[PDB]
Amino acid sequence: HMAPPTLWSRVTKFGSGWGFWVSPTVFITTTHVVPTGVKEFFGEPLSSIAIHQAGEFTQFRFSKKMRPDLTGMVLEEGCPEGTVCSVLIKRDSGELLPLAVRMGAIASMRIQGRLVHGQSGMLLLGTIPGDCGAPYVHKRGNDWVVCGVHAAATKSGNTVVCAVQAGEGETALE
Ligand SMILES: *[C@@H](O)[C@H](C[C@@H]1CCNC1=O)NC(=O)[C@H](CC1CCCCC1)NC(=O)OCc1ccccc1
Repeated sequence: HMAPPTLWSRVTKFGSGWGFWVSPTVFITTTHVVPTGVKEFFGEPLSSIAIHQAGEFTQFRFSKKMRPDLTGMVLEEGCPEGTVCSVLIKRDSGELLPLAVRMGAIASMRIQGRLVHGQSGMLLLGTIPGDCGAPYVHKRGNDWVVCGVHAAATKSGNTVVCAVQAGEGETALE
């Protein structure tokens, strides 16, 4: 499955990485790429934004329609073990680099000193500094679903981790 142009258009440069428009008002990204010391995002004052940060997963809900061209799409907390996702990496040059990843366990994992709630996966030509916040997506029927934002990798690059929304349940390690 190949992500269409509109789906790529949701991937937006942000801070030291990227984020993703889930709907006209909802933007998700990885916490550590979010700028600090600012009074606004995309021109909107912070007090006009509902900012939800759960570990390395950050969601913004803006008061005004920022991307009224977009339909809403489904955001889920990770995906079932074994699902092949696409990480929609945009590079600073403009290059698109969709990476196929077979997803693994949802867990709270220690990464660079902190506990991160996320899902690991095996890359199936990898991720680099600057790529964080890129969405992990997969196709369900005719529609695409987003389930995480890029957060980390191993030094070899073969394992990647996306941050996912907070939530415990019987398919995640706890
Ligand atoms: C996005 O900011 C990067 C993406 C990484 C860089 C290397 N390959 C990738 O996919 N993410 C990070 O650098 C991680 C940042 C941490 C994540 C947990 C919360 C605090 C910030 N760090 C990480 O991936 O470290 C592992 C590592 C990989 C390669 C070389 C050194 C360290």
